[PDB]
Amino acid sequence: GELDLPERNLDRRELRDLVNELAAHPERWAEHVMFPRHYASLHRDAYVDVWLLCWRAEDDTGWHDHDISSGAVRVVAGALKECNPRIGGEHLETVVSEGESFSFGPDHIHRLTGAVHGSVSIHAYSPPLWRLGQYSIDDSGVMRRVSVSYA
Amino acid sequence: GELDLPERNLDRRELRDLVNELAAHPERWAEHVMFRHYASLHRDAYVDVWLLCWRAEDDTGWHDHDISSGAVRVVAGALKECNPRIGGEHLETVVSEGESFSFGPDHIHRLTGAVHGSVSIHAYSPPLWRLGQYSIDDSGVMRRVSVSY
Ligand SMILES: [Fe+3]
Ligand SMILES: [Fe+3]
Ligand SMILES: [Mg+2]
Repeated sequence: GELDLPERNLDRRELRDLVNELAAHPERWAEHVMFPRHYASLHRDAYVDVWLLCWRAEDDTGWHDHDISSGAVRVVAGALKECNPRIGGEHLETVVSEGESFSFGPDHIHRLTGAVHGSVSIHAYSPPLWRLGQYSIDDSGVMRRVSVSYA
Repeated sequence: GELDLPERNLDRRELRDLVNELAAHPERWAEHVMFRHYASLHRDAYVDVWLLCWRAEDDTGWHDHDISSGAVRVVAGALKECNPRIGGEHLETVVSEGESFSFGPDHIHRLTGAVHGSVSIHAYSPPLWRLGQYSIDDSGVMRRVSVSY
């Protein structure tokens, strides 16, 4: 079935424990490994959403926030680049490789890209990722944020 | 006070029309000028309309309006509207008395540098239930705090 999680929101630390423990339980996700993006929902209810992501080298989230959702990421196989925006334009880039995880609160703005072909990652959000902010730049250079429904 | 409007969220052109219409009807807002101090002119399921009196120190900070379109009419004085540019050389526009502007729901801006005693009318649709307020670390990494209002 779906995952058997608490009936409440999880904080950042709890979300990071969740994605790491799921990674140690391939019975919960191996079936859903599928390469195109391709994402597969492992769990979606009123408190938490969990997705399994299978990456191609070209895949790119764009710059986004998660509105009011905290989140965590565990890389199961391969490696991703987590990028954080800086107003100067010299953005911070970190490689996250197999075995590693990180979490963030709801104020986070980031971009995931640069994956090794075939990478696999588990992403959890609490409260659920029902809204995402997608940033874009005009030819002027002026930045905008489009709020998108993900429910 | 109730406003004769379509029973639906309004677009940015409709909101600009609204703020300019209200600016032409001082009988509706003149009583509420007070020196941002703010007075609600009308709030319902579809729109929020505010009168704002500015001091020279007032500053919204950088923010978005989540899913709300908006419009501003400067009734007296002047405001600076600024729009952020990657690179740090932000676009700045002085909006003087008599002038108005509107924007869709993707806008990021900051209002500040008001002549002392400026008066403006602001309308949002859908209502401004949530705002995103941007901040930096001393590292320089930008964050967005979602504020319920
Ligand atoms: Fe994300
Ligand atoms: Fe605003
Ligand atoms: Mg165990």
